[PDB]
Amino acid sequence: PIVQNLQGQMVHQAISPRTLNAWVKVVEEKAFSPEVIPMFSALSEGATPQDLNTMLNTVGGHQAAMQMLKETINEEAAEWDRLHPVHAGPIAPGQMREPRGSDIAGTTSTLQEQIGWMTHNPPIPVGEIYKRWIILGLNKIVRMYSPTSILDIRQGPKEPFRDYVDRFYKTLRAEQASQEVKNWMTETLLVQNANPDCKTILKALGPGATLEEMMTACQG
Amino acid sequence: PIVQNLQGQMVHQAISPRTLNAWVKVVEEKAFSPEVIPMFSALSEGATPQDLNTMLNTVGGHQAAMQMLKETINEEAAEWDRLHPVHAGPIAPGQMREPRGSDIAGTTSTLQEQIGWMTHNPPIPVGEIYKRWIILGLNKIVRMYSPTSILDIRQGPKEPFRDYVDRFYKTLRAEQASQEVKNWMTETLLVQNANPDCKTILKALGPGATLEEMMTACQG
Amino acid sequence: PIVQNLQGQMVHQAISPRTLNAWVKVVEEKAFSPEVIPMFSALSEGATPQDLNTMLNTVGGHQAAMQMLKETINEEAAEWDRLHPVHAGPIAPGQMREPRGSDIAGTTSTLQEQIGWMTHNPPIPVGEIYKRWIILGLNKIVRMYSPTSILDIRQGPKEPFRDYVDRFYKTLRAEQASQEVKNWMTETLLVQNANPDCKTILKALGPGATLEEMMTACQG
Amino acid sequence: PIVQNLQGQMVHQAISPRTLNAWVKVVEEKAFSPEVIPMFSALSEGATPQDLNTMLNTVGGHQAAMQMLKETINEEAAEWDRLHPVHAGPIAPGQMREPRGSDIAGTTSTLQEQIGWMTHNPPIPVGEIYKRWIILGLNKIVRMYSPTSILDIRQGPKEPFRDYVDRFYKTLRAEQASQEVKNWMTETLLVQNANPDCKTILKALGPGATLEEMMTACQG
Amino acid sequence: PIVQNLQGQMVHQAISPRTLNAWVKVVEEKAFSPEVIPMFSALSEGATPQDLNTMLNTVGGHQAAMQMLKETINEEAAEWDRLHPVHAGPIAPGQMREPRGSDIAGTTSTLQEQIGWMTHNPPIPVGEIYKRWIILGLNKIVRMYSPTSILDIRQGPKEPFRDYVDRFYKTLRAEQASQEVKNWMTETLLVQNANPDCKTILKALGPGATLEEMMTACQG
Ligand SMILES: O=P(O)(O)O[C@H]1[C@H](OP(=O)(O)O)[C@@H](OP(=O)(O)O)[C@H](OP(=O)(O)O)[C@@H](OP(=O)(O)O)[C@H]1OP(=O)(O)O
Repeated sequence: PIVQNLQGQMVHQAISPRTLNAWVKVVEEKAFSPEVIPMFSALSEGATPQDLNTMLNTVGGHQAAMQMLKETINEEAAEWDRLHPVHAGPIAPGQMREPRGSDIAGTTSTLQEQIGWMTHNPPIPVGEIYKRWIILGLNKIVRMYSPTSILDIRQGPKEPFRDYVDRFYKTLRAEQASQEVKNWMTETLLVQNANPDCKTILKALGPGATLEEMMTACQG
Repeated sequence: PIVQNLQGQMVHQAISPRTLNAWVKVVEEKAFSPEVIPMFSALSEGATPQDLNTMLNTVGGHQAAMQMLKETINEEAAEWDRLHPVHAGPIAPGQMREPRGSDIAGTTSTLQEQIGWMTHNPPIPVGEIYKRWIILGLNKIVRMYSPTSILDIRQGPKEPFRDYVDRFYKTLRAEQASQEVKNWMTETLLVQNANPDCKTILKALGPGATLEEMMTACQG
Repeated sequence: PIVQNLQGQMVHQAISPRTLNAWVKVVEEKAFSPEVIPMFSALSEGATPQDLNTMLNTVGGHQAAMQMLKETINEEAAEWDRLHPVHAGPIAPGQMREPRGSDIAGTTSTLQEQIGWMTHNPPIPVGEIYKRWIILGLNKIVRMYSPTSILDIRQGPKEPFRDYVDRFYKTLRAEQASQEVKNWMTETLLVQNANPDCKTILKALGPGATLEEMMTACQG
Repeated sequence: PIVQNLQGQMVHQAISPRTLNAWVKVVEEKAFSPEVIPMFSALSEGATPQDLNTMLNTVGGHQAAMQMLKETINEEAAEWDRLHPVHAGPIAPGQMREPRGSDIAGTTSTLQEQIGWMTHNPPIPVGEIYKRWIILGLNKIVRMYSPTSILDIRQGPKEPFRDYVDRFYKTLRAEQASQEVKNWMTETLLVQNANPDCKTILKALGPGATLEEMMTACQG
Repeated sequence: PIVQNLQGQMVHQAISPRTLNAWVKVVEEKAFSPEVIPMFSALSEGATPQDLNTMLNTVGGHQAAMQMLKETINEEAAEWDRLHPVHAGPIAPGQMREPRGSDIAGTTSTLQEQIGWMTHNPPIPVGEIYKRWIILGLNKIVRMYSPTSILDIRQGPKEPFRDYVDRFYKTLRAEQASQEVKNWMTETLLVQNANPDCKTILKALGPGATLEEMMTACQG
């Protein structure tokens, strides 16, 4: 990827085989859990769009998600084209023209054009826009592979509350909603879907008590 | 992460995938035990807060611990905001203001801000403050993860004292207290809760005896 | 670890994850035995006391030996303080006084003090003294961890002498004693604790000889 | 003890019979409580070692503790001799040496020598050192006569908590541990060995509050 | 305490043995009566903080009261330190730094320093502040030691009015509340909790009857 040289300037480089192999194996091995979203951003920082496409195309199977993300990328490119008018006219060398809906995805842009965009002043974070589009695609993939919603989790009659709250938060991180709704649901559902002793302890503690005191007092 | 270059200035470096994989596997597989706390400082030396956040959020399972750590990070950010008042006025030329509560967590600051802060003169160890906050969170989560205290541990009559003193030290190191309190515990409770035969042998030997003669006294 | 640049100065560096991972794995899978003593000395060359204590604290399990070595380190630090002249008062500019008992253990002294001491003129081998203290602690630990003594081993009627002498030397190597008594005992009872047929064969060979002849005759 | 006189001169006061009678009666009434430590320091403040030794000799009964404190006073005299340079022979005019352990014990030093030491510039508070030795002796004696420890205090189901905490604080005051350890034990042991009803009341209230809030809720 | 000295500054004098004997006997006789509040002030007229500490440490029994008074002293000292300006930097002669929590408690300040504070210009009433703090502590401890509320006192048919009014007023003198609600209670409950005959007599007389008038009316 784009790696800074030893006490020098930024230079282009290819993706190391180890990183892409680790990415593809960790993607294919277990599942499309939400934890792939951070790890992806831990392996595709400062990378040109064509290398993103190369890393994307190496997935074994799960082509329905690939079609989903391709369609979302196409529609986002169309939205970008319609919102931002095309700047026509002569274009000076070194600072190329505005990228189009196909140039951002890198399907028509070449390596030299991407390097020029990266080194262009003012900076062009087209790779970052493609990365955030991939992030949205991964979010909707997690939505596709979500086993169930949050509105049906109920703690077992004798199940310890530790696993209950752990799986509740595991499902919560995969939910797609606003932050305020997430705060409201984590304040309400936790006390409304607990065992009688734990919920009586909760109501004795009253509102405004964080989960720390809740699950240190409900112990036993 | 952040590593100084040989015969050159410090330069930003991408995160090694092997380090992240080793961290996540060692966190997920063994336990939430104290020995992982030093290992963290081995794998987090000289890193931006974004690197620490990425390392933290890549763990699978145990999301209650992650929520607790996030809440403690938020409260420590509030503490930093209250101890250090928000300085208004224009930004000094080439001297960005001190990071805010949301800036140390990295949720509202771009990587360039931390890159500038690390190399700024005088240096700003905001990443070290975030690392210490994470260390405090790890300490409290490993405290709550300990299922048993040290005041109720008892030795069975039908097993050697080896594993009993082993688990006594496990519980002793899993609790956070003053060094003098730990010395008092390891001076009193190591002999006040042993098997009766070993207790009488050690009473005959008298106080002020090292652990080696204690274990070699009543072998078998 | 801190390393010297070729024809240059001495620059501090972090411990590579490979070394720590290998050390913890070999500690886990190769429960304390004499051959682990050299291994540590092969993985601690040019390492600061902070690195030594970090790799020491990463161990999992068998914390009784860890407390024993911590106590021996404390008592050796006290001996160093009481023997080596402790200087106080004014300190010459550009120089710092020798590390104290708490400084050699690394509990109080900061990493910068260790870096300055290592690069000082003349250099201070505080790290090597701490390493040799750890070596003595490991020696007494492996002495403690001896499954049995050395004068009680015998040879079964259906047991070939090969694994007999193998376990004999394995137990003998775990003995902390002078070399002369080791040679004296390895020349007399090694036959007295064997099977009668090869015993009488060796006795007919003559009192004392090179062990290659004594094993070739005992073959079959 | 020597008492300063207003608008006059520093004059030694003969030991009045009132103080001796009060001390002997307060010794004979209980003879075993931490209260001897303050009261003694109120009855012998600013007194020469001769007066301290006379008051020690006047009290009778329980000669085992008296012999123990006398032999420890002898060992303190020996350590005082050995820690400080033993002065001998002629002394410089207008100056006097630090009295030895035998001299400070009140056996080989007459009253006029004590008065001269007190009136010297700088003053020599040998009486204060002897008083501190006596205080340490009383502390270790009441340690030797403590009938019960602090980890075995169990409150009966019908036993009121007021007398329980009273005797608990009695034993804690009888304890000569560190101040921080005393704070830790007052924070933990008071609730670790409490009745289940008040234990649950305190758990609902929230650990970390004043003991007055504990007692106001543990009533009944 | 501090005795008046002519043609010179006042010099502190030790507490007389008879005064402390009277103090301890009046403590041991009742230990919870409100009449100890004046008796304490009559003995501590201008007493140094060291005398107050010694006389507070000479009371035997009910160590919970000592713990509560010590903790209230600590919190009041912290409040005094935080509210009163913290003197820092160059402390010129003629004044002194603010006594801290331990300094105002006399455990980290020599007696000569306290004497100089008492005779300072302007004088520092450290002893008076400690006296009022321990007076508040005594008030709250005697509130604790009062086991009966004021709304349940009733004059029984076989109970004479004299005993009823005497115990009512004696408990009122140990009650801590507003003066207006005190007046309301002493004008309502005294006629609401009497025998019916002189209840009707007092109702016929009307509110505003003195103790002598009501006691003569209820005679018979
Ligand atoms: O990090 P180091 O201890 O210096 O070892 C590195 C590391 O290999 P390992 O992670 O297996 O130790 C490199 O891999 P990356 O960290 O860059 O992913 C590898 O680079 P290659 O993957 O390109 O082989 C490099 O080898 P080289 O110096 O030949 O580039 C090798 O150094 P050593 O070969 O000296 O152990």
